[PDB]
Amino acid sequence: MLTEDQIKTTFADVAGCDEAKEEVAELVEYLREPSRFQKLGGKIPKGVLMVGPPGTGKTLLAKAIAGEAKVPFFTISGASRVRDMFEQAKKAAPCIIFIDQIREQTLNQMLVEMDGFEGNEGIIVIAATNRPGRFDRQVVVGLPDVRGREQILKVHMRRVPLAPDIDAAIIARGTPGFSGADLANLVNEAALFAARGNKRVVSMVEFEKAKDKIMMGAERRSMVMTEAQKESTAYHQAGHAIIGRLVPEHDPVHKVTIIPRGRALGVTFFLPEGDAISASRQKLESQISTLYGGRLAEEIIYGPEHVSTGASNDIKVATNLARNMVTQWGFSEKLGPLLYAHMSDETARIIDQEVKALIERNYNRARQLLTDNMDILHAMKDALMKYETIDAPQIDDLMARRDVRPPAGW
Amino acid sequence: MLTEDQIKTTFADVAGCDEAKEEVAELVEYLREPSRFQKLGGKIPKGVLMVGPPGTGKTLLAKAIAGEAKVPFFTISGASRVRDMFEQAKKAAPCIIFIDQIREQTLNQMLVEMDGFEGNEGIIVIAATNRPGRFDRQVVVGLPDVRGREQILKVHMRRVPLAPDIDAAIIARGTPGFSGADLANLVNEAALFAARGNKRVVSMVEFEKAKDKIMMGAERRSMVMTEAQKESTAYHQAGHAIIGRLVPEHDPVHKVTIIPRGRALGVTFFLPEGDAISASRQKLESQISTLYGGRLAEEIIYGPEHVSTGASNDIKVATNLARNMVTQWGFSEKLGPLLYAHMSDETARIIDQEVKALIERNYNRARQLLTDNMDILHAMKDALMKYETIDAPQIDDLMARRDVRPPAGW
Amino acid sequence: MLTEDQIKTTFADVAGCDEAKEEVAELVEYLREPSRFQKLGGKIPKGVLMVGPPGTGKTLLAKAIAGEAKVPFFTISGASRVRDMFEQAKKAAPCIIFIDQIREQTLNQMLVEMDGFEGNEGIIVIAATNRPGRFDRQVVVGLPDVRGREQILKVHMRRVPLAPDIDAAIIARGTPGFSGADLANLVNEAALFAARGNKRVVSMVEFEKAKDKIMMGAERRSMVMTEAQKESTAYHQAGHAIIGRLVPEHDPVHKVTIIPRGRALGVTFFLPEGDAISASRQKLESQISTLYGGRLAEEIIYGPEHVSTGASNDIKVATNLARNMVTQWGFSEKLGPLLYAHMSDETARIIDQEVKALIERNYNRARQLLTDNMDILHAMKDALMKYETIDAPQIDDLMARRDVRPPAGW
Amino acid sequence: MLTEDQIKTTFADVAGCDEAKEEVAELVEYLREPSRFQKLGGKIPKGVLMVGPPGTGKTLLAKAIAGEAKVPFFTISGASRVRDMFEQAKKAAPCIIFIDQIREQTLNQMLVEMDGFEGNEGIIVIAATNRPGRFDRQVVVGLPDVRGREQILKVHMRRVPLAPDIDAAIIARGTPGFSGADLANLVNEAALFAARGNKRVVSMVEFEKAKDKIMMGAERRSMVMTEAQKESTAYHQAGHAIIGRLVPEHDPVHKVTIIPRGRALGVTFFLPEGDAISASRQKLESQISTLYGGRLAEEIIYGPEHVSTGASNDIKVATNLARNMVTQWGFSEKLGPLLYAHMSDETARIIDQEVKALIERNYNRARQLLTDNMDILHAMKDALMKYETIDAPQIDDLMARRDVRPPAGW
Ligand SMILES: Nc1ncnc2c1ncn2[C@@H]1O[C@H](COP(=O)(O)OP(=O)(O)NP(=O)(O)O)[C@@H](O)[C@H]1O
Ligand SMILES: Nc1ncnc2c1ncn2[C@@H]1O[C@H](COP(=O)(O)OP(=O)(O)NP(=O)(O)O)[C@@H](O)[C@H]1O
Ligand SMILES: Nc1ncnc2c1ncn2[C@@H]1O[C@H](COP(=O)(O)OP(=O)(O)NP(=O)(O)O)[C@@H](O)[C@H]1O
Ligand SMILES: Nc1ncnc2c1ncn2[C@@H]1O[C@H](COP(=O)(O)OP(=O)(O)NP(=O)(O)O)[C@@H](O)[C@H]1O
Ligand SMILES: [Mg+2]
Ligand SMILES: [Mg+2]
Ligand SMILES: [Mg+2]
Ligand SMILES: [Mg+2]
Ligand SMILES: [Zn+2]
Ligand SMILES: [Zn+2]
Ligand SMILES: [Zn+2]
Ligand SMILES: [Zn+2]
Repeated sequence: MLTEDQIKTTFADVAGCDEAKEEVAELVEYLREPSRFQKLGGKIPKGVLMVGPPGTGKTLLAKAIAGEAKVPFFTISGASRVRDMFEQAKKAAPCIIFIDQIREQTLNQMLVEMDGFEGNEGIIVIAATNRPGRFDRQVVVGLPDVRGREQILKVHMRRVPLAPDIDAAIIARGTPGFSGADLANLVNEAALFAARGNKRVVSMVEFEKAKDKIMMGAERRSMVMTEAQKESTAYHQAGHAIIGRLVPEHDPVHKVTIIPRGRALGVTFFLPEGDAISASRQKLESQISTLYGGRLAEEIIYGPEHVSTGASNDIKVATNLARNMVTQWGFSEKLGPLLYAHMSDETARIIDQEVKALIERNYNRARQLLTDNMDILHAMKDALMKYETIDAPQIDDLMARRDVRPPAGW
Repeated sequence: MLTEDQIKTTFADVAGCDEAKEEVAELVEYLREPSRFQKLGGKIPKGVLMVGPPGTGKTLLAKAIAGEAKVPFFTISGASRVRDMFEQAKKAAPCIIFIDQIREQTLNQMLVEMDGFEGNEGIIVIAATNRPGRFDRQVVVGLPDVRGREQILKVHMRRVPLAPDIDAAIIARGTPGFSGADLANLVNEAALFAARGNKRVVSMVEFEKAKDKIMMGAERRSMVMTEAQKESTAYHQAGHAIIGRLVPEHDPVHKVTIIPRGRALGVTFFLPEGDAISASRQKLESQISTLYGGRLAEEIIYGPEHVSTGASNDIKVATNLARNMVTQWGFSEKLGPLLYAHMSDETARIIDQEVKALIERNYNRARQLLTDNMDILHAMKDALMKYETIDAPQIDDLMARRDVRPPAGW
Repeated sequence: MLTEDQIKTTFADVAGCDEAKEEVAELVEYLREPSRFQKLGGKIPKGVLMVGPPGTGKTLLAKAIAGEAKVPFFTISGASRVRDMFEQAKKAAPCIIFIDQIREQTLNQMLVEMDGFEGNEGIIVIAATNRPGRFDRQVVVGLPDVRGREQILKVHMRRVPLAPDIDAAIIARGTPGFSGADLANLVNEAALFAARGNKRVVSMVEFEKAKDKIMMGAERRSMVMTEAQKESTAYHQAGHAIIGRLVPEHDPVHKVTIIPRGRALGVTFFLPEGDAISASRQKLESQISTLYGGRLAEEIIYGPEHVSTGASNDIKVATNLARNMVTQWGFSEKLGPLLYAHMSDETARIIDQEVKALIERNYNRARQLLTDNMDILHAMKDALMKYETIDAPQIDDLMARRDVRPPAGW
Repeated sequence: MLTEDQIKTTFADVAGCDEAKEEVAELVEYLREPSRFQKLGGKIPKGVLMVGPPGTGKTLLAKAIAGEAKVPFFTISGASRVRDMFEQAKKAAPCIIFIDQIREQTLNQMLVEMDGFEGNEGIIVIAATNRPGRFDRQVVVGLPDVRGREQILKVHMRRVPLAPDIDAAIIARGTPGFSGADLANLVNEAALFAARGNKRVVSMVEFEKAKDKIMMGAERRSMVMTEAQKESTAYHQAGHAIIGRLVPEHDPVHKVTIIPRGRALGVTFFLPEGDAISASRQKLESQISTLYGGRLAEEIIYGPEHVSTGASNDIKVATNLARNMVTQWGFSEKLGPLLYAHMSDETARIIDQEVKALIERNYNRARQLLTDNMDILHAMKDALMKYETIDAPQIDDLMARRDVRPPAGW
């Protein structure tokens, strides 16, 4: 299943993954001109394995390779019968074979062909899926860094007009772990979204709209909630916010919103402001106090008899983070640095008492902060209603004990 | 499988799911008039996934809109032999392909040739079942909300006479989670049920009968219960009704019955009365209290050793609900807000003492309530025995301590 | 299925495996001059199984021996239709058959009848895969030793020039457990690496580069990390280092790195310095202290709060190693020499107490070293950030408290 | 399936297995001369399956069956076509059948029909595998007892020459459970082994070599071990030998060696000195003691912190042997004669106390024995280093505190 082509994918079109690009260009240089290797180039690399995560160009270096070198054929893909592949891939074979449908005589057969019946054409296997000599060099095609996000976003950005306010880095930042595909969609749906309202110029506003519709369910506004339900979910979806600021070393607050998306009643967003190299104990502790903040915000205002089963998911991740700290990253003085993840019955008790002590300490801190800053909570409950959504400039105005400015737009 | 029809029924047929309706009418307008590539990147959306629960219009929309643009095709289907037949879709298309026979390279493997041979029709592989680029848009098709229940009900309600007193919403609330087929054939069975007695005009009187039949089971009077057995159930199903009222923040009572249907001697119905997102501590404690109404009625009236295995299913639900509160949804002072749903034996016993304390507190509140209002219980036993069924207005008469009007009908 | 030929390459090819070499020259001698066995040995050695580890010369021996005795065909290999094929290979044959596609008791009476038909051919089923009379004689093909590693390295190093300063043995001990194949690769990639920069011929300077590239990841340099971040990961690696030279009986240090090579920001290499024959109590405890020494550097420099979660994989290695001592090899005075690998709940508590005592003693000792040698840590932190890599000679310079000389090259 | 030979191998080569051989010779005589039915033996055994362990002649009594009676037929060895079989078996062919090829009453049905329809051939199905009428008999083909080892050895020992001082029984005891194939090729490899050095006649000196190459890996002298490593093993293998003698009722020591063979640096051999019928408490305690000889030799000689993980495999067998005695075989005063191999936690504690006490008592005895005889340990350390191997006479020389003579040979 191989086809002769004239125009196909090159290398300069792909972005990011510079190391993978480097190994690709080495293979491309090699594919012809073997005489350059007077140092015994020595069995042109046989077998290339990409163990990268699925979805980020795991097979785009294959397309790039097939187009590259002016070798006019592609992957050979697109049981037993491989030997017919060995037979056909001897004459006029455009320098590779790529085999992704995910019994290893391929090594002996390929060696025999490349030694006897192949005039240094260097047809070798390169494969992608998710011992030395059969898979010698394995090249990782990984998820882009934020720098890479900027590049790819600019690359697909060619096709449209731009309104002045576009800042590619922020849009890149908000997509942690989005592949090339996900960015491609972000742009595409920006275009579609702008068309829906028939807007000539496309700016960052609909851009954020598209990002949101991607990660979370698209806005589902037709649902009705009573007057009081709108009010309660406004406190709980604040409180998350007023704590995100006062606790130390946290990702800053980007958005606080109230209209339901998918299965969620309200959302508070965060922006990593970098890539996750590692975490401090301090910031890990701060996360907990931000998480439970909503339930406390709901209890102080309403009474402990009316606190609702809305904090279920907020509770779960909190308890999951808590026990990881004690169990498998050190972080507890009594037990000491060890890995407890068959133990005794006494040990199973000390682990629990430590977990409870941690959550209790931060829960008290979270309770203390809200009581002192009561004016903000009422001030922020109000604006959350008058306008349905709050951006970053507005939140800072609240947190400074000042007047709220109207949101961007409206 | 291609089926050629010129014209079909309009888009008034689908009701509810307005968000899905929107995210689909964009596709509908796109299918033709692709000249709107003035955003200059508007490449066709992708295979669209409808990932709702089975049973709620997952495929209904097809006929409403496939009439639009007069596409002479349908769902294409209605172990990879397709590929060629997949590439068949280049002439007289519906501007889609639909596949609900529900490995992963199939989409992008053929999409290039698709759009290359697609006449700007916006062909996609929209699919329904229970990495962007192979599937991008996942559109929820959810169960009709209590507002949407009215819309669907009035849609299928164009085919009959109507009695003056019919109210749609009351039937709406009675069917929580009923999908479209449920409502449609509820109307259908209303029609049939009226016809069986040869009553001229349908009405709510049998409408509720149809609901009750489908939801629970046909009422079986062919059973014989002795005289002394009709009396015992009469108390149990009261007591449920007496305590459902005096306890705080409960769904209100609709009707109370004695005729045996399915496997249960008596049923007490509650009306959710306005869909609620989530519940609160007070409501859950009210439910735990009300569930134990019957056993206490039996125990006081008949003695501590004539109680029976009738509260078997009432017990299980109660102890399940009480177990969820302390383990998952916070709601206990001693243990704290944490997910307990492994652990030490000391912790294992605290949870048991906690659930026991909870059940006991509400059980005693239940007994103290029923003891004081002794007369109501007897007064209500008499009515259930005279007329085998009591409606909502009658209960107000009993609870006010005045005489009972005869039921509507009779 | 067998391949006709005339001659093959000599016996200088296979290196090491001298015991296997002998127990193969037996078959080589036997296949010819069978009458030499006047001591009635001429009961042909039946199926010979090579039961070595995979990837280390399991099937390498083909060329030398198939050439010797001038046997002209290879293995036959290259659900039992075979038996006729077993009949087929009895005249003018490879002199034996080899079959690596790995009910089975079928071998004996079949090839016995054949050898009765064989004109003293002595054909056997010599088999490879990862009772007497069918698999009586098996010849192991083990992982190469250091004195063997060096020789294989010299053999494949017949095909290029070398720069004067190459010591084979250092590269030999650098590759523990890797086969002939991995050494083949090391040389091949050395050639390529030299070619890439257009260097005339290669010393060991890039030889180590090839080792690092294969055993670890390639130098993923393209990443950026802030200045304040490198300083965090450069106080850590120095701290596996200075604590690995003040403890007794440890493997010496070779390199320390700051440039990320995969999943790790830093690497500290140790040179095994001899093949592993088992171990000693002192050496195991010293390893335990070396591992935990990294995170103590962070704790002293930045304080107990800002101690990151990068010390994770260090914790696991230590807790398994410390657990294995008191559960499998004796090494605990309280419990005694025994194998605890059910068991009571009292016995489990003692085990955790012993594991914790071990790790506590070594943790405290690894702390007592850095506090006294604070001046080394700062100095080694500077160099690691000045030049990204430190060679062995400078580490000695630092550890002696004198001025640092620049690296080889630069 | 079909093969006729007028004359084949007899049964006098069956040496061994006298008892089953008799039950077979009964049948052999009966196959013809049925006229001895004057007690109605009219009932040839319908089916007897040799239920012995695989590997010991389970197919050699069938071959004897075909040979005997001068009856011209080979047995059928060599999903139901069996009806073919009981069809064909009527051509004046008596009792010449075997089935080890690979719907349940089939054997009895066809057998009855044919033997009723056959001319008194007395046909029976005999099978080999690992209610009378389908399998009436079961005959055991067991492993050769120490008497029978002599018979098989003398049978195969005709071919070679004999050296003067070869003793069969000593080789016999050396192979505790080798089935006839193992003895046969032990002789074979004796012949081969002599041939390599090309000696005139084969003494037992090489016979020990053949046994050692079979039982454990062949000598691997190619390994190089440092000087200080040869001294370490030299002590551990002694110590095993010193405590083996001074402790009561043990299998005596045969040979003690240092050159590595397999995965073990040293091996100490014992001779069972008779068949292992059943063992007693004194003997089992002797074993538990002797095993821990090596670790104590290391600990006294070098120090309490230069011990190693070499006693890893000595520990395990010890804790198994000690665990069986308390749990399965009585042999403990406190718990009593019961099978403990579920149960309360208190009981789990008692068993560990007991196992620990047992190991402790014998360990202390082992220490006290060795310290008193310190000179023997040194004197025996020297001999192992000088000559790599010590035989039986030398151990007596050491233990009497005299001068050592050199081994046979050298
Ligand atoms: N560096 C990149 N620049 C631009 N687009 C990219 C890049 N990497 C991946 N893509 C996208 O990937 C698509 C095709 O690559 P693809 O076959 O998906 O490999 P992949 O993305 O890793 N899929 P998968 O097999 O799950 O890993 C293109 O159409 C792009 O949208
Ligand atoms: N929103 C709706 N409005 C009107 N009728 C509906 C609606 N949803 C479902 N129906 C009825 O349900 C049927 C449509 O069948 P179908 O498309 O299978 O729904 P579905 O049950 O969600 N699909 P599935 O879950 O796989 O069985 C028709 O009889 C419709 O009258
Ligand atoms: N002793 C050796 N000397 C030289 N090259 C060797 C040696 N052992 C292995 N090789 C190389 O390794 C390959 C030998 O064939 P191969 O079938 O891989 O044995 P193997 O590596 O053990 N394979 P396997 O063990 O079945 O996984 C060839 O590429 C040889 O060049
Ligand atoms: N009593 C005996 N005297 C001599 N040789 C014997 C004797 N018993 C078995 N053998 C040898 O055993 C071999 C045949 O063994 P075999 O028929 O397989 O028994 P078996 O090994 O149990 N069959 P199986 O276990 O199913 O593989 C021949 O080489 C015989 O020489
Ligand atoms: Mg891909
Ligand atoms: Mg469906
Ligand atoms: Mg192999
Ligand atoms: Mg056999
Ligand atoms: Zn929340
Ligand atoms: Zn009830
Ligand atoms: Zn570390
Ligand atoms: Zn030992």
